[PDB]
Amino acid sequence: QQAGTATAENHPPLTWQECTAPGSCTTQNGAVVLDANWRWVHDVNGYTNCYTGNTWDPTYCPDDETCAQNCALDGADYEGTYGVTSSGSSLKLNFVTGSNVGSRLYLLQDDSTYQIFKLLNREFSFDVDVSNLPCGLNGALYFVAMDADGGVSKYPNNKAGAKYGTGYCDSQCPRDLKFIDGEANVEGWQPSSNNANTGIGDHGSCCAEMDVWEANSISNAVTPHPCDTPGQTMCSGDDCGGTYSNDRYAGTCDPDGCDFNPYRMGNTSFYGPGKIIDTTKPFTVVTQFLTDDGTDTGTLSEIKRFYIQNSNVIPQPNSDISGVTGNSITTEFCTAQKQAFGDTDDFSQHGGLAKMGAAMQQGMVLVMSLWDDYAAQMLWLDSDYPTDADPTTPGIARGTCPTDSGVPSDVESQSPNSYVTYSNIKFGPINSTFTA
Ligand SMILES: *[C@@H]1O[C@H](CO)[C@@H](O[C@@H]2O[C@H](CO)[C@@H](O[C@@H]3O[C@H](CO)[C@@H](O)[C@H](O[C@H]4O[C@H](CO)[C@@H](O)[C@H](O)[C@@H]4O)[C@@H]3O)[C@H](O)[C@H]2NC(C)=O)[C@H](O)[C@H]1NC(C)=O
Ligand SMILES: OC[C@H]1O[C@@H](O[C@H]2[C@H](O)[C@@H](O)[C@H](O[C@H]3[C@H](O)[C@@H](O)[C@H](O[C@H]4[C@H](O)[C@@H](O)[C@H](O)O[C@@H]4CO)O[C@@H]3CO)O[C@@H]2CO)[C@H](O)[C@@H](O)[C@@H]1O
Ligand SMILES: OC[C@H]1O[C@@H](O[C@H]2[C@H](O)[C@@H](O)[C@H](O)O[C@@H]2CO)[C@H](O)[C@@H](O)[C@@H]1O
Ligand SMILES: *[C@@H]1O[C@H](CO)[C@@H](O)[C@H](O)[C@H]1NC(C)=O
Repeated sequence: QQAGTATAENHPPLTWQECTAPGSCTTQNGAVVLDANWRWVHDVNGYTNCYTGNTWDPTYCPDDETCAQNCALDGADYEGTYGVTSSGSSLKLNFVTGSNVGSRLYLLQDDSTYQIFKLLNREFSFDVDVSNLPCGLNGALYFVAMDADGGVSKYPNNKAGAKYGTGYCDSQCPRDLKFIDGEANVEGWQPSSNNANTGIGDHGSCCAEMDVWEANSISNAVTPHPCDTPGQTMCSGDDCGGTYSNDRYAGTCDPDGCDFNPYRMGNTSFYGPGKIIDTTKPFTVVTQFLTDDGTDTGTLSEIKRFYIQNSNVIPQPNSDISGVTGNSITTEFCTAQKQAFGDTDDFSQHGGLAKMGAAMQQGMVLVMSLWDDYAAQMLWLDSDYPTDADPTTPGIARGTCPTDSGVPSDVESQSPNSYVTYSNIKFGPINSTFTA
């Protein structure tokens, strides 16, 4: 894709902190950029549509390569069009703004380069307000093994780059992306039946994904997802697997992950409105990526979680599922959880924590997003899922929401002023971001 010129692009600023020891942090002057898929795709010369609703123009985009040459990703009016604002260390993502639904943003090191985090033997903390996230919405904060430059050095027909939010990948090998690896996704494009703005193409973009935070006011989950190749790679067709393919398990990434949602793990009183972590008020989320030998070059061995609210430091609750022990993600926990829930162990098939850790070693990009779910209504996060199962069977119940909740047309109509706000990001050695 070309770099658009119809609407100017300016990246909202966002500060964050690097800590060297508890109480000893310094400020980084970051910025964020909107993902390419949200942008108008304009023909470079006449400023007309290359993509309208969910179909491509056949003159500008007769094939994938020609389309990338003829078409540009426009700049973004962050607040007015996308409902994205920032102030200091805080980033607020609104749900519905006009016809736009949510957003996906990446943290930048500079105007052409995503910030790379090396998570092994490190800790990441942030504050969040999920109080205005009802059933069916997901405010996600997570890491993916994207290329720092958004693909530009590998793919000459990507002239837009990280400056315009190119290069996304995740463990679903997403096929909804309009541009992957310097090519449009027009050959094989199939418009969505249920989303006026989207479709699925032949190309998908795979990479490992560390889902630090997927949450609303009802439930949250923390979930690593390994891939056979840790970093960004193209897939084609149904061999992509993931949520956009016929068989989610047909590809090279684990679409399910090894998840810890305290409600799903048998403690319904821990997280939610008025609960031990009270989602009606902001709180801090700390996540630690421990290695087997406690050094930077060890193998990822354990992912730990603490919350802080009203200055009280509260560890993740223990699993209360028979057969599944502890409050952290480890190989033993993941093996046991899949067995207890009767879920396929795709996590192990794609290399588990060893492959997750290999991705971490390559470096990962911070993503902040707000979305609703045109495949499964977020029921996997906050309801009983699958919806035909007995909700008393271990693994089925994930939150309080009814199984008819989360339909996009319902939540977009009923909760347009919902939002998520992320703030006070801190990153450093273990124990450096909070009072351990
Ligand atoms: C859902 O998860 C939450 C969070 O883990 C869990 O709440 C915890 O419950 C335990 C047990 O009631 C609490 O621990 C007790 O807390 C009191 C007050 O701080 C202490 O006095 C107790 O100390 C005695 O027992 C300890 C062993 O447990 C001994 O080591 C100690 O020497 C004392 O004899 C004990 O620590 C804990 O504080 C809460 N945590 C929070 C944040 O509320 C809850 O029980 C889970 N729910 C279900 C249904 O499983
Ligand atoms: O097409 C130009 C048009 O764009 C409008 O914005 C649309 C995009 O067109 C559309 O591709 C985008 O689709 C979203 C989808 O709604 C989300 O459900 C999905 O969410 C992701 C999430 O971001 C990740 O964090 C999570 O891990 O996975 C889920 C599921 O994939 O993301 C896709 C994009 O990849 O939706 C946009 C918003 O409505 C603009 O509104 C308009 O101005 C433009 O003209
Ligand atoms: O595809 C929806 C959703 O699935 C999540 O994995 C589920 C899985 O689909 C289900 O079979 C299993 O029982 O539970 C896991 C964990 O909820 C995956 O983690 C999500 O990313 C994906 O969005
Ligand atoms: C972090 O602090 C915890 C709690 O005091 C302690 O158990 C742990 O050893 C600390 N980790 C390191 C690497 O110092």
